[PDB]
Amino acid sequence: GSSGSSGMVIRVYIASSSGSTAIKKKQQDVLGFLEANKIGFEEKDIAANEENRKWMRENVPENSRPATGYPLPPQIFNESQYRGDYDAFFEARENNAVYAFLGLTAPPGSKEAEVSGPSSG
Repeated sequence: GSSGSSGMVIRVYIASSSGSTAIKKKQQDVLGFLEANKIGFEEKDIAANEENRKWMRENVPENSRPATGYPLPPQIFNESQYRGDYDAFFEARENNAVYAFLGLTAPPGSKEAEVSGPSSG
């Protein structure tokens, strides 16, 4: 086990074929971000592809699972493991620790690397 190539793929399970604008937005909020941040993520649709949704559902942690009706998108997933939803995404964002919440790396000089200030989760 050893190599020198970029990895850690960020797979997100969205529902392209969704209806609730909020969702669409949220999803687009998680995607747009990874896009604006030029992050190496993957767009996984749950609407069409069931396995993705199902599998994902079987992956999603209970502590993360809602009351009932499977976890709603967006849904961030590290390759296969689960990270969090738009909620966990935003939170990790405000805390400028998204990359960490995605198991990614932060750039040297950014606020993610700087991390210097009082009152911090």
